Formats: sequence, C-alpha cells, structure tokens
Amino acid sequence: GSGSSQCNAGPVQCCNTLTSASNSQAAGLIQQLGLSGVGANVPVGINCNPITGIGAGSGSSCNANPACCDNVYTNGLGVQCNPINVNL
Repeated sequence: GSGSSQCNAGPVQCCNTLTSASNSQAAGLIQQLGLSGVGANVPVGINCNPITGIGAGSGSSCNANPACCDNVYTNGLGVQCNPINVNL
C-alpha cells in the first residue's frame, strides 16, 4: 500500500490550507507557476504534499487538510483540491 487509496484525480494530498484560488496564498502560488484558467471559485490546496507516509494519524491522513487535486505543483500548489473525508 502506498497510502493513496483515496482521490481518483491522483494521489492523496495534505494541504496546509484548503481554500479558493481567490486566496492570496493560492494566487501567489498560481501566479508563481503561471497558471491560467483558475478562477476565484476554483478549489486549491495550499502547500500540499502527497500523503504517502502510512502511519500519520489513523493511517493515511493529513494533520492539516487532506484533499484530492487535479494537479499539484512542487511549490505545493494544488488545483481543484476537494476535501477528503477523514472522520468528517
């Protein structure tokens, strides 16, 4: 097991903050990568990494905010991050 059982759009992500692309944190990153097409209502994951360390929490989960994203860039910017159910 890799720990990425959830998320059909890729591997499981652990974001420092799940917010919208209208957030200054997100757009800062978005504009760092030069991402066009991401509107203000678009979901994004701030500082997201792939949760591939089984053992953190109840197994695989994020201490901050767990999400599934369409794309996650190495700066940690995720696009289209939907919140994962972790004892939601």
